[PDB]
Amino acid sequence: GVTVIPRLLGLKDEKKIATTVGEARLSGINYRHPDSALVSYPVAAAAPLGRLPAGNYRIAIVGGGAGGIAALYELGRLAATLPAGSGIDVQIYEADPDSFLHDRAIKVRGLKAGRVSAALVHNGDPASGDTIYEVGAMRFPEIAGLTWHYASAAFGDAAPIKVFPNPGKVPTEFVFGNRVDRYVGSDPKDWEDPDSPTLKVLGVVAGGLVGNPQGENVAMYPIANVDPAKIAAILNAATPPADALERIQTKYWPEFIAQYDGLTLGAAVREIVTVAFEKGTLPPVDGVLDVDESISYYVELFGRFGFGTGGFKPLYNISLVEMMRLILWDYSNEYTLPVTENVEFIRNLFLKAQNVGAGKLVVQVRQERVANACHSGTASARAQLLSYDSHNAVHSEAYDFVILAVPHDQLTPIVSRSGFEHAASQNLGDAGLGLETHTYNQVYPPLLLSDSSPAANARIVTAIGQLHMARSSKVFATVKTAALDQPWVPQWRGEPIKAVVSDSGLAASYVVPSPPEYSSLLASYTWEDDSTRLRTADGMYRTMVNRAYRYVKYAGASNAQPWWFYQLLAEARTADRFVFDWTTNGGFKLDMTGDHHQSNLCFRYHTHALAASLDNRFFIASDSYSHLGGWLEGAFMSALNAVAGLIVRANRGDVSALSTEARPLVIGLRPVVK
Amino acid sequence: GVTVIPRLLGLKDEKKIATTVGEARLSGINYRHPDSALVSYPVAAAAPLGRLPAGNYRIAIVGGGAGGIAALYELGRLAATLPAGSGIDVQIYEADPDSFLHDRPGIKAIKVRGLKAGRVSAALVHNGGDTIYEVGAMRFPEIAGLTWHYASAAFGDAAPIKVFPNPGKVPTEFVFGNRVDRYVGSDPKDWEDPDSPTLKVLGVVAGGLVGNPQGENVAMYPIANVDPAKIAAILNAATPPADALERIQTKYWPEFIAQYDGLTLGAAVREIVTVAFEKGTLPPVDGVLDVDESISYYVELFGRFGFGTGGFKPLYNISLVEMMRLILWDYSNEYTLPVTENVEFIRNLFLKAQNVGAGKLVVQVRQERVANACHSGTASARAQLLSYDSHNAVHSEAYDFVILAVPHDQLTPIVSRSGFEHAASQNLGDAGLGLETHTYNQVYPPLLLSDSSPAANARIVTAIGQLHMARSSKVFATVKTAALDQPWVPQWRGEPIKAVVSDSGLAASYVVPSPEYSSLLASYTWEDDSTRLRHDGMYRTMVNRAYRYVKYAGASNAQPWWFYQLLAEARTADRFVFDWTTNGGFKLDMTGDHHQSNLCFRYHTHALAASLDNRFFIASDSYSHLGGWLEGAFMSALNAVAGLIVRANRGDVSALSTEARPLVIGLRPVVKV
Ligand SMILES: Cc1cc2nc3c(=O)[nH]c(=O)nc-3n(C[C@H](O)[C@H](O)[C@H](O)COP(=O)(O)OP(=O)(O)OC[C@H]3O[C@@H](n4cnc5c(N)ncnc54)[C@H](O)[C@@H]3O)c2cc1C
Ligand SMILES: Cc1cc2nc3c(=O)[nH]c(=O)nc-3n(C[C@H](O)[C@H](O)[C@H](O)COP(=O)(O)OP(=O)(O)OC[C@H]3O[C@@H](n4cnc5c(N)ncnc54)[C@H](O)[C@@H]3O)c2cc1C
Repeated sequence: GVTVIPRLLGLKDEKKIATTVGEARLSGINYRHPDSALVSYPVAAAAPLGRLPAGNYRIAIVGGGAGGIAALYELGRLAATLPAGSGIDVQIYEADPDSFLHDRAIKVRGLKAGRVSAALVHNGDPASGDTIYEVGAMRFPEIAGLTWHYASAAFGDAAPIKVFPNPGKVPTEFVFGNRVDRYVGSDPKDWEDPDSPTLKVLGVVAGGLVGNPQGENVAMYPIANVDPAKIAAILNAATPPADALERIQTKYWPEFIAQYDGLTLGAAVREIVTVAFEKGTLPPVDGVLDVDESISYYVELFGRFGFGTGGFKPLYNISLVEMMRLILWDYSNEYTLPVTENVEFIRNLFLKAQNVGAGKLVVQVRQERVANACHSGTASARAQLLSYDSHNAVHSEAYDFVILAVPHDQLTPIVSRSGFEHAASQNLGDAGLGLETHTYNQVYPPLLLSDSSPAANARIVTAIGQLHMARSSKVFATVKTAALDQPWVPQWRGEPIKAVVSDSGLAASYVVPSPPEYSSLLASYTWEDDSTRLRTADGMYRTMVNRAYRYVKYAGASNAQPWWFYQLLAEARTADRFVFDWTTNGGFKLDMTGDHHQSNLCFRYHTHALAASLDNRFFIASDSYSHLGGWLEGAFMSALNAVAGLIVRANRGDVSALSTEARPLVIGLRPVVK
Repeated sequence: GVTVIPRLLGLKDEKKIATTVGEARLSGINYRHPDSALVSYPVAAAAPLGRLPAGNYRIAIVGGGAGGIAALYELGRLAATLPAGSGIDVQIYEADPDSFLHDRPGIKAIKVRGLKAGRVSAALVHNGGDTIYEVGAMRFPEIAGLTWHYASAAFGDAAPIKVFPNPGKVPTEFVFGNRVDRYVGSDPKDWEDPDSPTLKVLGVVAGGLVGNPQGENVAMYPIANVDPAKIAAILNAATPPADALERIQTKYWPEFIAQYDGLTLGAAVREIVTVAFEKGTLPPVDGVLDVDESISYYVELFGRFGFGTGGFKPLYNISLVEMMRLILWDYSNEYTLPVTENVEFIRNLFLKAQNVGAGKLVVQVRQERVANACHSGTASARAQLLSYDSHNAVHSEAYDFVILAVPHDQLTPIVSRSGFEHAASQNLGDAGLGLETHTYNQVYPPLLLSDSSPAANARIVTAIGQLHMARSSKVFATVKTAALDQPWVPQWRGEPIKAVVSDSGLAASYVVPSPEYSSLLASYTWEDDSTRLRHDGMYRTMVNRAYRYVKYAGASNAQPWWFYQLLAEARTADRFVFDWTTNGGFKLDMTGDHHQSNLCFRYHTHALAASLDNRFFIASDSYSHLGGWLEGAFMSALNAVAGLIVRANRGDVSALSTEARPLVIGLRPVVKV
């Protein structure tokens, strides 16, 4: 997802760096997000979420990504508490033929858990395996409590982790227009030019967006009349005051949303810069630029710099609300897991789910694509799924409960083609693909919010269908580690520059750890519009290298030469150059202005379980239905919601079936039903 | 581009429909855009833009799209005014092997389909001799004065034109969530349900964005404290007070930008709906939805409906300023040209350019890709272009002036890789592709705004590189025309329904004018709508989205949508997917983008600074305030040639015609003079 570190500190000499799963798990155990400010999800997840009545349940999970697998794990924790004679049967549907779930020696590489997967690229060298480049989930914030919670389930607290060397955490070169900086962190003493305008605009914009944890409030967009930095401290507290979290949940965060959800991040940056320029805090850029040109230069300069770990420019259209969520979720470091491939995290969680079930959870995998979900009739197994196998044969199955653990663009066709009210019958399936249909009687929509309002039912489906997928592309290569020591590679702070943030088209480029003779280079990580500007792997790689072929003037040398980084990219080994272009080939929800109302409806959907007679058997579980798209943390939160709702539904609306700690997952939100 | 028709009228019985090029040309001849409010570009273009000193000029145009070819035409008009012994030689670079420029334009009998003029082209689909589907420009607003001006040059005023049957102008089915409507236009008498909430939100949002031209002001975002409709009438007037135009240009429009360029269209819609809902001007959706769900339902309902010609939802991130430009450029109809393929417009303009040159313009075409531009050396011709031919051989050539007629993502590598100040020597070219470079000495950037401020030079380059390209995809099929008269195709206002606007994934679908067979634009999607189906085969995915149960008001049992069968029945051999992601975009400004696009729009004013001696101009819809319309490409071309004239006269604006002068001096200059 989007790395947002307001007050960037260099890694060198930074203290309190976590070295195990357990150490990271502790850092975010208390953090509560502002849309769910009554509950720490890691605390909710510390014990089984609640209790089910005695019975033999049949549940489906559609999707084997982080969402579906965390939901499975929570169902295992529940299963274990059932009495003798009782248990849960789960059918997990996963259409992806390369899913870890369908893997039947040596460990098979390159398996997927949805958007957690690595590309396996031939390198030539027979003494090594294939080169591995992670194309989805890569690194995990210290504050990601629920993620580290599940990592402990998967690997144990003792398992070692390594720090991720982001841009700005290590010596970095930044290039925007005519401006060049070399830097680490945000202390002027660690900038090659301590008087840099980049450092000046960083201070102004971080000050205006985040403000200060102590003393006077200096931020432009307060929450509860104070700086966001002060609110973040409350949300992260082990033991905040009576009613403080309630008031954030019901008053002050909704008031911030009401005021600022129609304001983009780029618009907010410009408002801050304009005030600082008028105040004289930001000086004219030089003796030539007019007022608007100066302000615009600073806005764009900030745009490419961000907070120092890569630019926010391509994210300028996101709502200030969405940016503010990330600002509140404050951290200094991200870490990698002790795995060869990150799919191992989700696979280990799947295996652990079965373990914690204590024999009361039985799982069966189906290599089938779900085409339709609906309710049929009013009896006990009223949740229907219509699916197709690898031979395109149709299958229909009925369940007590279903968790739809697929992101929004994949969920749409499953939930939107059965209308919005009761129907005497429907012939469902993929008729346009020429596939067999199946007739269902007394059909109700799957995402059933009302027995009397088709508009209510339409709202959830139309909301899902209009969420925004943020897109990104990555270009990977492998370079001799010694290349970083060529005489033409500059050094800063006693180290070769290994990270580059630039307006060249590459956006962000850096050496990535090996979870050595060779080093992995993320030659380009581009977001949104930056991912389509340049529109054989080596051929495509050369087009990117050609963008780096630019003359760069440095304050040192009187004659500009081709950028050194061009020469570094050209040192990349030829065999294992790899382009992950989303438009030829990974997207996650990131909210635009006005999108809160759609994403938050999804977030709260599981509260339908409070309405007993509605008897809706479908829950949703994905980072698409969270307020942290682009992070496993969001997928995991949504799965925790889904299973908390399922428990309440199983108990006919009785919230006392949830644990004391889990209860606010449902009752701490505005319900979606009367 | 984006069709924006606030007060949509059905085509049936509509009066004042233009029937020739000339009639359309006269309709939009006076309109002035708010960022150039002192000048009607068609009026400026009525005569040659100015005069050049005697000489034999060597000019390059990079790009043979609408921008480059309009620029060529204006250079022809200029050339004809030169004295005996004087002239203009133009080298036109066009890298596209499928360009009309490389297929013997005006020296061909067989009539080859599928040739391109940049983002104007049609796909040729073999059907069993072929089927043509426009994938770029094909319909022109009545108010597009400069477009119709050049259509006149290309075809004559007498050339016939045909009205384009947009969704909403003809009987249309609309589906959003649980809501279905069958309608034509905005008059509730032509709606199947005149009490539709869609009609209610239409009125409220069109009211709040556009307001009322005569009488009481009802808009939420005023310009000069009045409704935008009132400002539109001033900008379109034949002879409004000069001082009124000046105050729009210098005060009222800039103040609108200062206030609202940080507000997206979607945000503005929600503000309007929230106020109306709170006041009770919008009624309850039903007895169940709470206040925020109701407001949200209405915002999203409006999002899918737009003003009646397709949804604005996928454009909700655009700046309100950008939307407002389209609201001010008010019209009721768009028209098609008397062509088989729209490339014929640009080809005809190219041939006319040579004609109007009166023999004083000579034009040569290079099938070469330009990789770099710069100023270098000490000769009179200091504008350098570095290019590669089809054998990847490097070529360098110097010119007196250059017009860079390519959109912003294509311009970036040409202007951004040589730094931002004087350099002693540089090896320019595509070194990363393994191609040969060429050494230039005493090098200055091509887009030279300052001899002392690298920041000023960086601003124009960085601005170009951060413009937003709006994306779209189209899926076309051919159906038997008689299918449309069958019982299973619904009728409204005496006509089969031939247009559908929906949240199905297809977004907008309609019959397009080409008979036994009809062309169906099965799906036209913008921005996020163009990627929702990402996860003849692709055509089937779309038919599958249309396989959805639709409940209509009444006693009828819900059945699969009728439109499924129309799409299912399309001839197989003719289905065509034009998916931008596997296969043209245009500039559409986000919030804050004005400061970047307007710098590009004003760039040609550098010609006012005599000593600067910058020989490069830019010409594309990317450097206009009407991205996605030929009107914008043409406006930028007019800017480029006006600036070129001023530069060729060492800053002397009196070399421009009286009517063209404001093209340069009506804008805030980009240089100190
Ligand atoms: C490029 C990018 C960068 C990222 N960076 C980070 C990061 O820094 N840190 C971090 O923690 N996370 C990161 N992530 C975010 C993380 O990858 C996601 O939050 C998470 O993997 C999403 O899990 P999910 O269960 O919501 O959905 P998915 O991973 O999309 O899983 C959905 C599954 O359902 C299956 N499926 C879909 N439709 C059907 C159907 N109709 N029938 C049955 N099966 C179906 C799919 O095949 C898939 O396996 C990144 C992801 C991407 C896109
Ligand atoms: C999908 C879509 C819908 C549209 N709808 C309409 C409409 O409704 N009505 C209307 O009026 N207009 C419409 N247009 C808008 C119209 O197409 C454009 O405004 C116009 O065609 C753009 O012209 P241009 O000269 O700016 O650029 P382009 O058409 O992009 O031309 C640039 C030319 O330069 C060439 N070139 C690029 N790089 C180089 C290089 N380095 N070396 C040399 N040659 C190079 C290209 O090959 C190209 O031929 C539509 C376009 C598209 C995208």
